Amino acid sequence: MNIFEMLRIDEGLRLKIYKDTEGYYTIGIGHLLTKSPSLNAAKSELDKAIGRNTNGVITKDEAEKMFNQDVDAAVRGILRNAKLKPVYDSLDAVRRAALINMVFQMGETGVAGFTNSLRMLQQKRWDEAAVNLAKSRWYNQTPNRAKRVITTFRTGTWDAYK
Ligand SMILES: [Cl-]
Ligand SMILES: [Cl-]
Repeated sequence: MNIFEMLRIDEGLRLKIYKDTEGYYTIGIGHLLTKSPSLNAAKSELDKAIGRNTNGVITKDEAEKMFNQDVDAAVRGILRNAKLKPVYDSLDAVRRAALINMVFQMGETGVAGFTNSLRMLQQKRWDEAAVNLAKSRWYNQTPNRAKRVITTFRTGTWDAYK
């Protein structure tokens, strides 16, 4: 299992614009297009992302390609963030993937906001962190996924995704 697979499981794959769980326009593999209510705006950002007139629909290859950039961007965002970097550096390979997932779903900023959990992860207090991470809107709104990510930090294994 790896980061790609993991996220592919949490996000799914859709080749037509759709609304995510927060109601925002997305496409592909969790690729957010815009927070705006406007479908045109969405279609517009999509074309600009893809580099052609898509009329709201893309191919598998195109999705995958965006997915790859988005993963890369997430890592890169982590490495550039003063609060994240150190946590990430302290972690083993599996758990890193867990931090990437959260950043891909919520943004670097959102994540950097879980101060207390981060500290805990840095200290390798698995159970404690898992409990703190659950007291969050994130967990309340997308509980199944949050559960998968949290178990992963808790156990250091891929069991939640097997
Ligand atoms: Cl883009
Ligand atoms: Cl969920």
